[PDB]
Amino acid sequence: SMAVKVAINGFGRIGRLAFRQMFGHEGSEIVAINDLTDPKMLANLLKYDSSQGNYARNHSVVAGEDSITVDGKTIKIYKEADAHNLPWGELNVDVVLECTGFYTSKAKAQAHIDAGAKKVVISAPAGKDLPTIVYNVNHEILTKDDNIISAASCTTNCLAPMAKALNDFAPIQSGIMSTIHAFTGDQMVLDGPHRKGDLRRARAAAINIVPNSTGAAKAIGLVIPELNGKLIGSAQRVPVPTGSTTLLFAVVKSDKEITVDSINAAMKAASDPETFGYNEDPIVSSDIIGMTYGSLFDATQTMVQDLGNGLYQVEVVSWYDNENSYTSQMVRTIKYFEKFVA
Amino acid sequence: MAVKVAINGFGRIGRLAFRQMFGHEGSEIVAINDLTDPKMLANLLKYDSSQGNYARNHSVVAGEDSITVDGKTIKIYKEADAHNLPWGELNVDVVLECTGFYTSKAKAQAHIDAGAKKVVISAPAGKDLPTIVYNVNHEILTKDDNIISAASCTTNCLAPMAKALNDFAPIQSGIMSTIHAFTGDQMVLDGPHRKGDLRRARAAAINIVPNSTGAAKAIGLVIPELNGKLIGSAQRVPVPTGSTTLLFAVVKSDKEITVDSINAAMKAASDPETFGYNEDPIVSSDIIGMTYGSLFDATQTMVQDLGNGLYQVEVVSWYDNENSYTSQMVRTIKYFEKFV
Amino acid sequence: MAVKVAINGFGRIGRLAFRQMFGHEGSEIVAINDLTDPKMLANLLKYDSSQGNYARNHSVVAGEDSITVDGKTIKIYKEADAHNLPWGELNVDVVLECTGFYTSKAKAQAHIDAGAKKVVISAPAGKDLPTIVYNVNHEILTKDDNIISAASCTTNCLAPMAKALNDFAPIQSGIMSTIHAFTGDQMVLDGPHRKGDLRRARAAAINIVPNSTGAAKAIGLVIPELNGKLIGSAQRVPVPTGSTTLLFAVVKSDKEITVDSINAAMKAASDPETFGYNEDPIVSSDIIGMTYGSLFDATQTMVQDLGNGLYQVEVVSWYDNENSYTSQMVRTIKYFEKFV
Amino acid sequence: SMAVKVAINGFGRIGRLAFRQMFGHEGSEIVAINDLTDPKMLANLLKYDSSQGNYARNHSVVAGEDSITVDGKTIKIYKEADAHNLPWGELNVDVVLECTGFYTSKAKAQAHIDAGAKKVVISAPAGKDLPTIVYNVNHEILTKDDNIISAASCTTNCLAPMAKALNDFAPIQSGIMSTIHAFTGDQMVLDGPHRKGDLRRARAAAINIVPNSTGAAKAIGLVIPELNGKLIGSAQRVPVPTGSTTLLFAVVKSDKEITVDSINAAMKAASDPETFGYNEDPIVSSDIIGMTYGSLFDATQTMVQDLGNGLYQVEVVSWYDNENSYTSQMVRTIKYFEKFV
Ligand SMILES: NC(=O)c1ccc[n+]([C@@H]2O[C@H](COP(=O)([O-])OP(=O)(O)OC[C@H]3O[C@@H](n4cnc5c(N)ncnc54)[C@H](O)[C@@H]3O)[C@@H](O)[C@H]2O)c1
Ligand SMILES: NC(=O)c1ccc[n+]([C@@H]2O[C@H](COP(=O)([O-])OP(=O)(O)OC[C@H]3O[C@@H](n4cnc5c(N)ncnc54)[C@H](O)[C@@H]3O)[C@@H](O)[C@H]2O)c1
Ligand SMILES: NC(=O)c1ccc[n+]([C@@H]2O[C@H](COP(=O)([O-])OP(=O)(O)OC[C@H]3O[C@@H](n4cnc5c(N)ncnc54)[C@H](O)[C@@H]3O)[C@@H](O)[C@H]2O)c1
Ligand SMILES: NC(=O)c1ccc[n+]([C@@H]2O[C@H](COP(=O)([O-])OP(=O)(O)OC[C@H]3O[C@@H](n4cnc5c(N)ncnc54)[C@H](O)[C@@H]3O)[C@@H](O)[C@H]2O)c1
Repeated sequence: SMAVKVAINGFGRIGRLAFRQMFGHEGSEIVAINDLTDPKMLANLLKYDSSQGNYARNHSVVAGEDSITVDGKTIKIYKEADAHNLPWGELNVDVVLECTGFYTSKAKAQAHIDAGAKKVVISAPAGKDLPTIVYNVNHEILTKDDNIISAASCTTNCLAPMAKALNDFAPIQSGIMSTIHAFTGDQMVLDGPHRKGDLRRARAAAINIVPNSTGAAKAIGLVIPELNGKLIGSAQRVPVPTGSTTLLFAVVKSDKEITVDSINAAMKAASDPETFGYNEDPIVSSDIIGMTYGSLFDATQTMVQDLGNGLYQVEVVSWYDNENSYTSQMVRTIKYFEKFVA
Repeated sequence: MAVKVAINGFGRIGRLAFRQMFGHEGSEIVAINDLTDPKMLANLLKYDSSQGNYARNHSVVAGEDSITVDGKTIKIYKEADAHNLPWGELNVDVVLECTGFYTSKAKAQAHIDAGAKKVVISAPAGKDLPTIVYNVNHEILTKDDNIISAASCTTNCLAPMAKALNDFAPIQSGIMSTIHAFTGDQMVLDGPHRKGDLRRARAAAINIVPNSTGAAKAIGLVIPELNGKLIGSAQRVPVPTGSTTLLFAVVKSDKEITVDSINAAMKAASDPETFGYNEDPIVSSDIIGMTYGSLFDATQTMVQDLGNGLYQVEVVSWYDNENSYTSQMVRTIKYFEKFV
Repeated sequence: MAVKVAINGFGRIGRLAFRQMFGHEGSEIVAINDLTDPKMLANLLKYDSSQGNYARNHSVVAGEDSITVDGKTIKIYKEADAHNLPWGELNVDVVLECTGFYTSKAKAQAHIDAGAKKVVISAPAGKDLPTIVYNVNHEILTKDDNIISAASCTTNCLAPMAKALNDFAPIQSGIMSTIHAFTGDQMVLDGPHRKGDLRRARAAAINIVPNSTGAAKAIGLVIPELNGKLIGSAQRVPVPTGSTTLLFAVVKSDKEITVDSINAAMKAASDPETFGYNEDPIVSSDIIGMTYGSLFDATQTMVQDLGNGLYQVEVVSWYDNENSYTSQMVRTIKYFEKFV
Repeated sequence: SMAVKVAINGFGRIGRLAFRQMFGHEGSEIVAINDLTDPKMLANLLKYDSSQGNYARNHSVVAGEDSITVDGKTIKIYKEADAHNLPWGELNVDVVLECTGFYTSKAKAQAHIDAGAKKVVISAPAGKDLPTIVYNVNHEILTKDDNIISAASCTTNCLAPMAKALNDFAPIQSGIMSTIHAFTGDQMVLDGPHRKGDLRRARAAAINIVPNSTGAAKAIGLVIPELNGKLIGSAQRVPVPTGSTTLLFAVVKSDKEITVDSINAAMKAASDPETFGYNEDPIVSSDIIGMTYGSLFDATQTMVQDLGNGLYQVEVVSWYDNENSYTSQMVRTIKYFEKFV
């Protein structure tokens, strides 16, 4: 039957990467894109990418007056800062991919529904009161009554699969997460006033290690309810343009033999071909650039310390392309979500 | 009595200017205006990723409506439109305009309307106002100049060098290429650029980025004898600060034009404040924080004989686009104060 | 029967060449020699920081004395001296010399002594052997030439562009500046450089570093009509790969020399494999992994009339110093194989 | 009396930074420098530094044929890869600062003593059989009978003060350390064969997050005997040229009130003006470049989780300039060690 109609709000890093994957989807049709700039700018950003490859080498991208044309397919372009002004209704838009970073609450995203959209997927955490989905961990909780959902954050899609497998193997008592994270667009190019008042994100991104807060651990309860309230964590932003790593320091309680090898073997048993991969090579961050795993466990860094009485302090580490890993996960979730539309 | 000075735009240039003006006995920094709160401004002043840790030698404390630096209290305003600033009631003499949003005489007039007596713009600002490179043309300044430009970083590097070369062997024409540190007008990662520049939209720290520059084309404002003789462009590269200017000039002379005679002339033209002379194998991080507006690099001079008195010449000089420019702008401001 | 090929030096160029030769039906990679063990060599082939994850599409496994790629077994040697290699008995036809330590006909002769029939050096290597830029002068090759040079990355960028300019409007003289990615001959942090270069001793990733280059001086080897007309130098900047060449030439012509007529000439000389033509606003990361030896950037062309048929002209082209060079060298090797 | 005669073996990052500090110490005299290069190369590296500032702006440095002259004072230069060939004895060298990275054992460093030097301070870990010193943590165990000592590693000088204060406040059961570390000279500029066979240090330093092993946590027992065997850890090398941070994830046992505030207040009580500083501003790595603290506790990053029954999992974080923080600690140790000559 008819392909599901998809609009993208915000043609940024995530939006353009989701475009690369949705545009090839036979079961979908990208009808419109909205941003804050003209078609030639959007076409050039789509064509050339500093970290994720030269898209123009395999595709023809051409800008029109009010549209872009990719491989013959014409997509209309809008420039509306307020979603209420978007014509989602006349375009019969089924799903809005909300990737602006400016509609991150169920109340804000509701504007898309008011404009005539049927469903909205927010490409970020967007509160404690909406469905937060990590594909292949809890995407099956989605129902027809969910109109606005969150695809969580890049760190949550990396932490969740790993935390779940560990917890299933040896119950987690508590854990502290540290993510060593590529710099992103919400940091400054050089020291300058940050619009949100964050004094550390105001510092030059490419020449600093920058401590930053993250809510990925504290909000793990939305994705893995048995871990609700057990994890806290934070981030260090460092000078790589993409590619990140999550380190979890957990206290686990178990009667089993808890060793580096038994830990690694459980992680390997929990791996799957789409979301959670298993690695034993000495890779570094540039090797995971562009991968489609949401999370890649690194068996080479597993550490274990026996505290006695069935208690252990354990370190498990996994890699993620904060751009493309998240995007591939968000896209899988979108493809599943579409069943509730058509 | 000390001259009352306000800073509009507490950015890279405004904060570096502050470091130097704050110590000037002949001036008093009365106010700062930007688009953020006092705590943000105090933190940016205390810690700098490329120009050093200012909090190590100074006390900076944020208040509700001010900052206090070394005991001295400075008022802080948050007005995007200069007409709303109380320059008149603060009896401000000179406004340092460092926002990048008032770069024309008509736009800068707002500061004077608000009650200031003089404005110095920290950028090129049209062809119709005094454009000043200290120790090249600052003496054209008169009492009737209310709004002036301190030109650009690249112009403050090129002018001393081009002038000295031209005085030695007249330039027929020249092409400038500047290898330039990335700046705040480029994006941290690939994204939509607000002014529609497709190259500036690219990630700053992992790309060589060609970009346009008007420094060579507008050199006539500073060195009238070179008017219309130079063109040029830029390459932005991944260093946070520190830049180099390469001039490829065809010169005509009956003299002996060699790498040595060229270098000896550059040295003869050097002076202790603006235009320095280097013969060491330095690299860009070595000039970070220097106070020369321009540092000629004798190690890179090249000369080719075209015959019949014509030569093609490459001369190179270094500049800290942040602090070299600032030191020049501050010299100009101190001179400008005589008219207040 | 397929041509038997050995690689000496499994570095940036050696591994990138492997990537292109391994799929060639007319070739068979028989051996690899370096200064490390098979596991080290296998990991480097698998994962590359700037040229992509090779392990995503290929199977690479290290053995005790070999590596196996996609089922094919390749012997590995660890011999610092080329005389100790068993080239003769493995019946190696062509040796790809990519170590950087055999950069002369006399040194490269060792490979022939060890029993190989032909040697291609991945660098400039003297005046006493053929220096080849594919699609510029590769056709001078004969069967009686046993050792050839594939020139330098910069030469492979400069030559096609200089040739096209010169054919259009003869060059009187020129000065070249290349803005170049840092490479393995620079230090990771400031430290003693073994070859005594005071600038290559400085940290590669946080500096603009002037350095000398012989590409312009030796253009005569590839384009004899330009012999002695060009000089040049380089600026190493903090990108791991991707470079650009700027040529500032004085040209003499009776024709209409404009940015447009220059660009149109370049487009006319472009071709599908070696010399490409660009009019998009690209930056250096866009040309990573490209297979052109040279990509002319029409957006940066500049021209100044000096009067009397003289013009000063700026033409610019891009090149991936690693893979652009490699693609040219692989084209040269494949042509060279006809003589085997 | 006579100034202590000091020789520097290895004019690298640490040797040159140490020179800057020692050269001004009146109680010392830098008599010789040995490396693998000529005076011209050494003089330029001392004048200009990509991360630690332009030294020539404040000093005159001039190269001769076999010497350098800094502010008028002439210093002899040697090029001897084997320490046995150095004329330490005839120059009456008291202390050798061993900063090459090639004499990191009591047995290798003994070569300097054989050459006629009286004492050696190695700028790295160098075994379990010699004194390993973190200033203001255990430097007072030094005796006149100690001829060869280790100044430990940069990470150890950051970890030791923090772990000690934590342990003194609430005893550590076990801990895992992660250090986010500036790239260093033992990584490659671009992907290439690493001489020591480390497949990760073989990768380009400035464009990768690179996992690496470290023995700092594992060997903390040499400096803090009560923590022996309780800590393990590793590192992530990232693309900043200098400036590092250490994260310690410790399980502690206590009957006291263990909170982020009680932890931070304990850390502050343990701070001192020279070695262990206390921070509450939102700094990032470039702010600590060139600082002289060996360790700078970051109170803004403290985390605590209650496990019940007196157990807590805690995160404490400290900053350090892996180059100049370590050098400053090593120089304080050298100045103290001089009492025994
Ligand atoms: N980049 C990452 O690593 C990453 C990973 C996971 C989730 N996210 C989340 O995805 C969202 C976007 O991330 P990003 O890195 O792509 O940022 P981005 O800056 O690259 O993209 C934002 C885009 O949205 C447009 N935009 C902004 N406000 C708008 C409005 N009111 N109306 C229409 N368009 C608007 C901007 O022009 C820009 O093109 C954020 O919520 C971010 O937190 C980012
Ligand atoms: N950074 C350099 O290398 C350099 C060198 C020479 C000249 N300049 C010029 O100096 C000016 C400032 O440059 P910068 O590098 O410091 O940029 P910047 O982004 O670091 O600083 C600009 C500051 O002005 C403030 N601002 C912006 N709009 C404003 C408004 N309407 N009202 C009040 N404040 C406002 C911003 O908050 C910011 O703090 C620009 O015109 C620039 O071209 C810069
Ligand atoms: N990297 C570039 O941008 C580039 C471009 C064009 C041409 N080249 C030239 O290609 C050559 C190799 O360059 P590279 O970038 O690959 O350097 P590289 O350091 O990455 O690789 C050189 C390889 O040769 C090996 N080697 C060194 N000495 C040896 C010996 N005695 N015997 C056997 N093997 C030895 C090394 O182990 C290393 O693997 C150089 O001459 C260089 O100038 C380099
Ligand atoms: N750089 C740091 O962050 C750091 C921090 C703490 C401890 N260290 C330790 O200090 C030591 C030196 O470190 P670095 O950063 O200065 O490295 P470096 O490469 O910058 O310095 C090494 C110097 O020693 C010289 N050298 C090498 N072998 C020699 C020999 N046989 N004889 C004489 N001179 C020789 C080299 O020419 C070079 O100048 C190492 O043990 C290192 O682990 C380094």
